[PDB]
Amino acid sequence: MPELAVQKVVVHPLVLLSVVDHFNRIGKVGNQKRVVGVLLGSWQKKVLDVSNSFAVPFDEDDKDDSVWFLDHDYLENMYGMFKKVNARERIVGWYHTGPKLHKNDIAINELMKRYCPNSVLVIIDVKPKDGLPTEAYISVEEVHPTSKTFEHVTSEIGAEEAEEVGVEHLLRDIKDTTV
Amino acid sequence: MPELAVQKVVVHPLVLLSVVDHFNRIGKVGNQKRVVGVLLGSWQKKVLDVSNSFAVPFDEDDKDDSVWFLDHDYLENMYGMFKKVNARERIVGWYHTGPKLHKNDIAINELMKRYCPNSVLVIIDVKPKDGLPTEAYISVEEVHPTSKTFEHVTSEIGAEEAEEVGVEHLLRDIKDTTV
Repeated sequence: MPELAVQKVVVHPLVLLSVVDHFNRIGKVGNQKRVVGVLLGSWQKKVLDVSNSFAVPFDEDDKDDSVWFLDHDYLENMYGMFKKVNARERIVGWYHTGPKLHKNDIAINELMKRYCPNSVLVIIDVKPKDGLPTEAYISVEEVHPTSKTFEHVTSEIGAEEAEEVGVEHLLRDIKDTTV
Repeated sequence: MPELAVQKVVVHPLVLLSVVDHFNRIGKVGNQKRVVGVLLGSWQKKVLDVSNSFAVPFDEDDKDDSVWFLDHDYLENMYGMFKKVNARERIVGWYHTGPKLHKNDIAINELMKRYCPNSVLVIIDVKPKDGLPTEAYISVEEVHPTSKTFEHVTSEIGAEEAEEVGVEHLLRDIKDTTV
């Protein structure tokens, strides 16, 4: 029985910023709920490089979250859109804003595995005063009625140097207000 | 004859980061050319708040840039996609990575004005060691065979405080490598 296909997840700053920003922006218009999205990137050495992301319409019943939907058409359409403009990136997994694993995450991940068999879920912490921004997981089968569970994958916010200096330069740029 | 509809453009950090990141990422796979995209946001007080953006497929002939195309279907489709997930944002204009105005920018802007009559163009400086990240423009008519020209609009990287602390927190998070 083979080890994980992914042993580390590097989430690029833009992804974190995107996800946190999107989450806070929907929060201002009354978002009551976690955000779910797709992660795009590339794999090198059992290391997953998460370079991009996009939120997807997602609903889940707040009484029984076995009732949940993601439009895979939306995700495929968005991904196709992205492919037209972006440097080669692949669906490498998905994200949600957590804060923790939800019961239906295994099922969501099973839908995501349609697009990436070694789908990694990253919970992205969007709480301002939290953490360790990312927590990565890969679904793992536990044989007994065989069961699926998330196994933690080492994950970090990571950036190539030129990319971090771009972020550093970003922060030096900023003026307040705002609305 | 009335003054500009927009007198200041606040570009949010995520937009700059997105645009610079996208540009550098396509650069690594041999992008030879400026990136063009759409800006989304909202207007308050002749102040345009640019909160989001997306690149669009764009081609322009390098001999005669009167030959250029943007798929407005792509832009409408992407915008509709975004509307499904995002807090209310509108097409408020467009961007390109410059470094300077191109001859066909007035024409591009005319296409963008289909979506936003008071379209603002923002040239986003993606050069690492440059600047003043943004330069905003609004097309203005000069009556004589009446002519269109870009007028500079005050523009800044701007963030609400909570949003800047999120960026500050981003930079404190980052690890090197990278690839």
